[PDB]
Amino acid sequence: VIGDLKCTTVSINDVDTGAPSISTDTVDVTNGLGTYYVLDRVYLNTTLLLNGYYPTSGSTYRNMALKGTLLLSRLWFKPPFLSDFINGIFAKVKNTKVIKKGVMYSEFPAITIGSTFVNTSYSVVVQPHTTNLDNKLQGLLEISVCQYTMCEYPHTICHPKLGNKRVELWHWDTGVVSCLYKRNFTYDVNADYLYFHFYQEGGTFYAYFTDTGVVTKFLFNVYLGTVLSHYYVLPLTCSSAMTLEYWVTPLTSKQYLLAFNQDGVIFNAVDCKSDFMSEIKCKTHHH
Ligand SMILES: *[C@@H]1O[C@H](CO)[C@@H](O[C@@H]2O[C@H](CO)[C@@H](O)[C@H](O)[C@H]2NC(C)=O)[C@H](O)[C@H]1NC(C)=O
Ligand SMILES: *[C@@H]1O[C@H](CO)[C@@H](O)[C@H](O)[C@H]1NC(C)=O
Repeated sequence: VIGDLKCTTVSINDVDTGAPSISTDTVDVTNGLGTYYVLDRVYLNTTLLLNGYYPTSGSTYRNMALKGTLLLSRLWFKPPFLSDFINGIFAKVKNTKVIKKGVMYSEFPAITIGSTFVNTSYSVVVQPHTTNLDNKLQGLLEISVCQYTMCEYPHTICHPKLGNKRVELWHWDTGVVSCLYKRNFTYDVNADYLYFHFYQEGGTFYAYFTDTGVVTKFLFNVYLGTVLSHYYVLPLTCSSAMTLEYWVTPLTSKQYLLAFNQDGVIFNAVDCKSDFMSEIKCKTHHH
């Protein structure tokens, strides 16, 4: 279970469907993938050695995405799906596109990051929303940090047009919920992949995002005064069959070599300590 409130009793079983699959491709940071722009700092036509919360080049991704229709397993809401959140995570999220009657729909999983997922604690929720306005799909990423009464089996649903056997049910709060942060961010419904950095430092949670390149940009930060310990990528239920991807690899404090072009755009990155060839590159001066 995620939270400790039973929100549903309909079509819940104890079926084992397998563990999260591992990508055949490892973490590759060469083009800037896995890095983010430095907050309030513009570097132009230069190379920079700096410390941040980065993935490790050569390491693996796990596909944490879960998709069902009606039947949901209790095991989907336990480890290894419910996972540890230490320093942070880097995410490569597939924007699954589905076309029905001339309308393209955008679908990908929501994620929650918290400790106990009980309303005596704050939980981070990053959830997509879509609507069709004048035959053109609009997309929003809703990010909130609230004392949610999270459900035991939290899940989202697809756009109503694609068909649903279940209702959206990931928390249950009929009163006023205390939130430290909440707002909507736009996302490109036509993007192939969305990239995220989520990390914590000195009691402060940070979020970075992009869907227009491979280098993420600062969205927001919030002071919690506590340490987050777990993350969970929520199942998405839909009557339409589709394949979802939410690739996750951990972040740790690492020294990277970043290359910025004349416009201040990151075009190259080296994970200095990932192997000896990278160590050579970083030892050869550059800041
Ligand atoms: C972000 O945008 C979404 C979608 O417009 C907002 O969610 C709606 O909130 C209203 C008022 O509470 C409800 O009547 C709708 O049912 C909600 N729609 C959906 C799809 O959830 C949300 O309030 C916005 N968040 C913030 C922080 O402004
Ligand atoms: C960029 O920096 C390099 C040194 O690494 C220098 O040769 C070049 O003149 C600079 N270009 C611009 C447009 O400032």
